[PDB]
Amino acid sequence: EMVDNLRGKSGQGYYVEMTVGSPPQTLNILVDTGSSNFAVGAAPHPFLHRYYQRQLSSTYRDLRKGVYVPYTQGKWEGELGTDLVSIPHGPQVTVRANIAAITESDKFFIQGSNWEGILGLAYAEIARPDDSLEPFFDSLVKQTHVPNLFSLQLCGGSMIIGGIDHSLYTGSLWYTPIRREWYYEVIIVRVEINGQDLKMDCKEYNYDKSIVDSGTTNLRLPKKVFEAAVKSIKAASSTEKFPDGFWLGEQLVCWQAGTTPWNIFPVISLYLMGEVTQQSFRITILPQQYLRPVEDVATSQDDCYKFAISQSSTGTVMGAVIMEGFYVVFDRARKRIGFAVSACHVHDEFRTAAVEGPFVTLDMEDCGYN
Ligand SMILES: CCNc1cc(C(=O)N[C@@H](Cc2ccccc2)[C@H](O)CN[C@@H](C)C(=O)NC2CCCCC2)cc(N2CCCC2=O)c1
Repeated sequence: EMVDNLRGKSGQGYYVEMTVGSPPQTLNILVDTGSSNFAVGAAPHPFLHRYYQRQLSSTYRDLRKGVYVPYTQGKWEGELGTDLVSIPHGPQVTVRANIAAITESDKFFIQGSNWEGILGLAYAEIARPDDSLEPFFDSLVKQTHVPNLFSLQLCGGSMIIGGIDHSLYTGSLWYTPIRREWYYEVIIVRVEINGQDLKMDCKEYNYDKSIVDSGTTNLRLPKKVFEAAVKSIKAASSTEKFPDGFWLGEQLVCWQAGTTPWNIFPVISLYLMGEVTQQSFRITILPQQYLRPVEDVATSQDDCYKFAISQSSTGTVMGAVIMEGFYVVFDRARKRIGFAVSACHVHDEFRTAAVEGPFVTLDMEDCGYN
């Protein structure tokens, strides 16, 4: 009953239905493994179809403390409190959780996105104002008998809370360690573009951290890695030449409907640290993932795309574009993240997204930046 409980797209996020308060107020909440605050619109906003009304909830408790949260994209401020929370298409439980009532915001809410709030699924270490503000998932686990694990199949999609749904993936689940419990931090040991190694000291891939982040759209790479990757992707696709603006995400690329030349763009393989010394596995993604479709009836004689790999000065972010088509298990209990090919893997008649291993490195270097 938890299958297909997500709606949305990489560009504007994936969201799950929740209720807050007593009597229950229904809100759509973006699922974000890249933050740790649970927050809902709690005042009128041009892009909000609805919002949390604390005055109507008899179970609302004000903590008399304000909070401010900046993201890569957008920021908000609100008032902290607690209230009862349920998930209609998740486990049938009711938890009292911390909730930030958003009363001011800038470039956070998205026009026509259909969500009114955000569920930060990462660890307390990155919650605001500080790590004493217990995150929702921790409250869920402490107060119910729900196992300390969840999985995401982003396609719509599914969030399976408390376990793994085997009908959502094929083949093997490969696990990479959670290096530190704050973000879901992982380690990338190798990057290939069409099978060709970028030939970088592997610490560069994780400067200064690498995270798995359902709340970010793009694959975001450290500048040095980004430049190397774009150079290689340009070379692989050189049968066609695009404006610099495209590679910077400042411009769409369009082809006549149905003629997108997928085959001129390379596959990208990210090798993740395994659970055993010097072993790794790889996930391979196709251009169908990193060229993000931009829907617009005005342009619809064409199919148009944005380049969904971009630069970062705060480390690698494996965003929704990377997670799409994979079944990703956030196994908090065992401090590891699992990857498998999803029931909604994309692929065409020549190539397929994949998760495969084991691979061995002869290099003993630790790829962690710190
Ligand atoms: C889905 C919307 N698209 C979209 C969203 C973000 C973004 O900032 N998402 C946040 C959630 C969100 C979701 C929807 C709307 C706003 C924010 C995540 O929480 C980001 N996670 C890490 C990187 C972070 O900054 N965490 C903070 C650390 C400090 C304490 C609080 C958590 C970034 C891009 N970007 C920016 C450049 C390339 C890209 O894809 C596109």
